[PDB]
Amino acid sequence: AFELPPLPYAHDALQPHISKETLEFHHDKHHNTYVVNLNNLVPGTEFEGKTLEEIVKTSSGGIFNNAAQVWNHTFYWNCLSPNAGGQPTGALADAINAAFGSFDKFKEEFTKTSVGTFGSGWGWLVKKADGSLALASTIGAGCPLTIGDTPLLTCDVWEHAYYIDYRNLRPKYVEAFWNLVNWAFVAEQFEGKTYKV
Amino acid sequence: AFELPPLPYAHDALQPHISKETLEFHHDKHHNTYVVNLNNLVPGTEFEGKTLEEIVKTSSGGIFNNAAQVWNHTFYWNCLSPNAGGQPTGALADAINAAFGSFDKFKEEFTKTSVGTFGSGWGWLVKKADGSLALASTIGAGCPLTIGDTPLLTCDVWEHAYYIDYRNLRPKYVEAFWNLVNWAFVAEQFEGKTYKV
Ligand SMILES: [Fe+3]
Repeated sequence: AFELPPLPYAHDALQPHISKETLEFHHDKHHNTYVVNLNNLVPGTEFEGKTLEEIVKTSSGGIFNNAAQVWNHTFYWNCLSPNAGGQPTGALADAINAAFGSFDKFKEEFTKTSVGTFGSGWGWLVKKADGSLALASTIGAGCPLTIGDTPLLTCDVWEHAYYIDYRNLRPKYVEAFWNLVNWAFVAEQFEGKTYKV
Repeated sequence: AFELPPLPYAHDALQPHISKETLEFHHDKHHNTYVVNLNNLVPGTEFEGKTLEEIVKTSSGGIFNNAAQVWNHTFYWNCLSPNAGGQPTGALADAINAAFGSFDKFKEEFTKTSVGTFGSGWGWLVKKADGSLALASTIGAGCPLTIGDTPLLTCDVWEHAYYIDYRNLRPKYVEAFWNLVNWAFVAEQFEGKTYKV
C-alpha cells in the first residue's frame, strides 16, 4: 500500500521560514491522513495496482482528493530545502526570464497566483506540452498532472501550511517560502528526470 | 459603508471551546478583512446602496466572496454564546426530531456534513421554502441565502476557525462547537424574526 515519504530534511531544517511544529503537523498528520484515507479507498477498486501519479490522473471524487493531496504534498516537500532559495540558473532561468521577463517578475506573478487562491488550494509553476512556462492556481486538491502539464514548483496555500507561523498573513508566508525553494529540484522537473512515485 | 459588528460577547466568553486568541484573530482580523475588501469593492458598482443580504443574493465573483463571508461570519458569531449549548425545544426540536429522528442523530449528520467539507467551507442547518429541515455544505463563501433557503445554524470549517485550538483535529472542534450553540438564535431563525444587517 502507499506510504508516507519521510521528510527530505529534518523537521526543523526550514526554520525560521517554516517552523518545526508546522512540519510535524503538516507532514506527520495532515499528509499522513491523506495517505491513510487513500489506502482505505483504493481496496477493491480499479486503482488497486496503479501508481500515485496514475491514480490522480484517472480518479475522481474522494479517491482523487486524497491521491492528489498526497502527491501534491510530497512534491511540495521536495520543492523546499535548507540552504536553498536564491534563483534558478541555466535553461530554467532562461525559460523563466523569457516567459516572465525576469525572476523578480516571476515571483511577483507566482505570489499573486498563490495568495489570490480563494480558500484551500495550491499555487503552481508549470511547463506546458509545448515546453512553455505557465502559472496555475488549483483549489482543494487540484493537480496540474490531470491537464497533461508538468509541475516544476508548488506552494501550498491551505491555511494549515502557514497558520501556525503566520496566522492570516498568507503573503508573509509566500514571501518566506522563496527563501526555501529547491531550484535544483525545480530544474530537474523543468527538463530531465521528472519526479515520480 | 459596511462595518464590522462587535462580538455578541467578550472575546474570552467561549472558552475553553474556542480560545480568546481564536476570536481575536477570526473576528478582529479575518472577519474585518472581508469587511474592508467589501467596502473597496462596492463603490462605483450597482451594489452601492444594497444591504449585505441583498449583495450576497445578487452578487458574484470577488464582491460575492467577500459579502457572503462577512454575512457568514456575523451569522456564525450569533450561532454561538456562553452558557448555552444544550438542545432546542419547541417547534424547532420537533422539526429536527422529525427530519433527523432525534437531536443526537442530527448532530451526527451535521458533524459529518461539516467535517466532510473538503478544504475551506461551512456546515449548515437550513429550513427550505417548504418548511422542511435540511443540511448543507458550502465551499469557500457559499451561502444558503442564494438558494432561497433559510440558514438556522452554521459552523465555520475554514481551518482558521480552529487551527489555533485544535490544529488538524477538525472533529474535536465541531464537537466543542456543540457546547456553544445559541439555540435561542437558531429558533429565532427557524420561525420568526430572521437575522438582518
Ligand atoms: Fe471564518
